[PDB]
Amino acid sequence: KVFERCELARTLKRLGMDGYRGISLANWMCLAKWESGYNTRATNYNAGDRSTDYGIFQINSRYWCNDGKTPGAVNACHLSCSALLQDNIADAVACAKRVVRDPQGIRAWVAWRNRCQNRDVRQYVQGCGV
Ligand SMILES: [Cl-]
Ligand SMILES: [Cl-]
Ligand SMILES: [Cl-]
Repeated sequence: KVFERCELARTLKRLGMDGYRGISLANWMCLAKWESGYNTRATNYNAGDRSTDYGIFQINSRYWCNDGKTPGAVNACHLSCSALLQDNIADAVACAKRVVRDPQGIRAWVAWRNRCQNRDVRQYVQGCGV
């Protein structure tokens, strides 16, 4: 599914993302916007390294989920990458929380550094009741 902005914001808040390991909801919104356009079914193959990015946060198969087809990969979220292509984003959120338990935190996603870091991101949550 493709979430509407405010629907997603409330969805993430219910799932405990607001301020998780220091990360405001608006930072998670900005991440989702630029990774996927709020689209849970998005996949992107990285021909360079044979990995794939899955779902609303575009979580990578090399480290985070298992797709069977990525050489040398591990699965720190202990999920099938399929779980990151559900309309229900609970598993994706659990996996995003796992990512940011690692030292880089949200810096793990380059798109965040590019499109969100050091920016005014207040617009993402404006009006949403969150
Ligand atoms: Cl911030
Ligand atoms: Cl699974
Ligand atoms: Cl679903």
